[PDB]
Amino acid sequence: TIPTTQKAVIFETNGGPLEYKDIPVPKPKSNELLINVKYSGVCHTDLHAWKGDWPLDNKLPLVGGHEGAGVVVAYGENVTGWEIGDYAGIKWLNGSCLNCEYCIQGAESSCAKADLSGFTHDGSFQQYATADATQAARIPKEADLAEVAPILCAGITVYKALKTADLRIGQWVAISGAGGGLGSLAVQYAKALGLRVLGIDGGADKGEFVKSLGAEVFVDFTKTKDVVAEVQKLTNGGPHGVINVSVSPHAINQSVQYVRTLGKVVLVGLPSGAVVNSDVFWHVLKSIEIKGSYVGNREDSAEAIDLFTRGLVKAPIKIIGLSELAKVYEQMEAGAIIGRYVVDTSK
Amino acid sequence: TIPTTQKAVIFETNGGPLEYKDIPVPKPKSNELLINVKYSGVCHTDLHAWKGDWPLDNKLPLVGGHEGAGVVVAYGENVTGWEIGDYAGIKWLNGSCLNCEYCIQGAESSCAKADLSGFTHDGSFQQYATADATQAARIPKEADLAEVAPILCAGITVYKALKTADLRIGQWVAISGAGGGLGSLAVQYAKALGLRVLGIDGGADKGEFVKSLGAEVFVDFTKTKDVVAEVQKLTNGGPHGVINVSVSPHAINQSVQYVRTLGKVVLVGLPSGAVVNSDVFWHVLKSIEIKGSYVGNREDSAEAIDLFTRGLVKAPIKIIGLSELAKVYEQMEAGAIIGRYVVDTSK
Ligand SMILES: [Zn+2]
Ligand SMILES: [Zn+2]
Ligand SMILES: [Zn+2]
Ligand SMILES: [Zn+2]
Repeated sequence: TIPTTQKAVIFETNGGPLEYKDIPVPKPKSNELLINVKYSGVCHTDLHAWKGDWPLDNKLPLVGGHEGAGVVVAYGENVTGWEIGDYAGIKWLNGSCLNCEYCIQGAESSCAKADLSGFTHDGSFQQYATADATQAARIPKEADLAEVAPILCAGITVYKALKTADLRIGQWVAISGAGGGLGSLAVQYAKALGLRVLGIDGGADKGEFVKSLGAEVFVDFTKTKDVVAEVQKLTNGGPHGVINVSVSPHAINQSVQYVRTLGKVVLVGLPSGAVVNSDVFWHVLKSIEIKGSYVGNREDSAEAIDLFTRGLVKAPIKIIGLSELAKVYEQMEAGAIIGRYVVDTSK
Repeated sequence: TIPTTQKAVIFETNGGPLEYKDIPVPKPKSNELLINVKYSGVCHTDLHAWKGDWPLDNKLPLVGGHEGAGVVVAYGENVTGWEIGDYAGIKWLNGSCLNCEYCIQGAESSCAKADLSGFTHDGSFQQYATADATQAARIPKEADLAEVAPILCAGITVYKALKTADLRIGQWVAISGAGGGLGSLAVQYAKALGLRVLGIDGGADKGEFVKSLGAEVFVDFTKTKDVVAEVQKLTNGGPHGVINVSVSPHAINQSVQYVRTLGKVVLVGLPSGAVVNSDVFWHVLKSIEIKGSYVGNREDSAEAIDLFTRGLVKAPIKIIGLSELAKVYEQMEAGAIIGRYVVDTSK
């Protein structure tokens, strides 16, 4: 039973009004699922999609959203491997060509023809959204759709970042911003990979939280004068890897200094105007690697989701109504960091 | 301008008559290219498909062939990244499911639902053949379609085998069966990878040939009493890798004995009843690795074809007509001391 009209939050111009209104229910193309999106996560990527900040061309008008968890209600005639009622996730990468220099290496998100949910393609901020059946995330029936929604972006992203760090079991990883939502996920995934976790954040409250997630050590930058030296001493020479969850330029540039000889510094996320600086003498002498980590591919997606469904990662959410989504945008625009919001599309 | 009827060599039963006749032109599914096959290589795999020798279930009736080079004349509604007039190669792996553990890790040829050209799916021994667009090889416009056709099987295969050997530049690779068609290609690819090549085959004619391709050493098993000892002596302890292009059981078992400490013994091809025997004491003491090397993935394919297009590997061909293809089968069915055939589909 598929309606012809649905609620959605849509804008017709970049920076324009975020209108909660009725729009038609899309009909899936031959390769696409039609998903009844039950819940959708939100993050700053949606802010920048709406603002048009990025040098990537977005669609107009546009339904935003790239963290949708829902139920397959239909699919095109050429879709295979899917059954009506299956749980599906609509992610940042909606689709790619599957046969280019980047797709054949498992870097589908780098495809020149990538379709991006909530950027080039109407995303998860509606009740019914289309998504290519090959790229859509398989969600087990045992998974809470609301709880899994943020894993589709933050969870896969930090998991992929840790794989990019390419660390051995028992090695040290420093997580910058370890007490935030993204960083807290990163701590848990790092524990699942057998890593010793050093968390960096501000405040004893964040410190206690990070410790409760399995971090071996916490460095409070509101109390530690020389974070670089402290991180180097606590790991007996520096962490073998670092995940720069915090996009503060100060924290990133410190990560280049405290990483161990032969270590991996991983950059995550899409900040504006952030520049990492590295002294070439020390970069060479220590054979450091500064690696960008973008979005997980289908293999990464399945692994990260599986760790979540096994209960090894927890991402507490605050459920609000889709009709209220505009407020979140405003908040993201007006700074003021806030917890993890999940919109219910029936409200 | 696409006909509805075409010429093809087709059989209705395993070992049945190989009929050159008219059959319908296929219609591409939504995921497929329709390729006007200009040329097709031929090899013993087609013999085994026709005979039904392999314990893999083949389709009946069947157009054979898995080494096709042609021009895209159409494509299904979901195909992107391809344009009419592009040169395309039809290979052993025609298509895969895209949603199993093997497809998502880049091992599509292990897909349980793999479609195999000229085995489960009508292949390149026709004028118009369909191929899944995700698996089709892009052939540069600078490449001669007839000459590139055998690279699509033999070339990619031996290149993948050398990658499987995982050798360092300057190391020794022994190529067992170096004077045949497959082995001669392996010699050339090994030289392009900067390896020192020791060729093993039978007869001074093959020895001259192997030397002319740049092999540093040739061992003639018709005139060498102790092949193992000779190969070890000539490489000062054994080759770092060996490619068993010959599917001789005795030669494979010799390669286990003469390979260097820490060396890689690579198995290639799909023989019947060939069993490698390895003494466990020596396998452990020398930490040898016996590795199977199957079909190249799309990265291997692009690299092998590029080396051909740059002129670094040559596979001389004899061009005959598709109408004559039955004779080749007969020769392959009988003993055969014959070159590399490429059928022209217009004759
Ligand atoms: Zn997000
Ligand atoms: Zn692509
Ligand atoms: Zn072949
Ligand atoms: Zn598969």
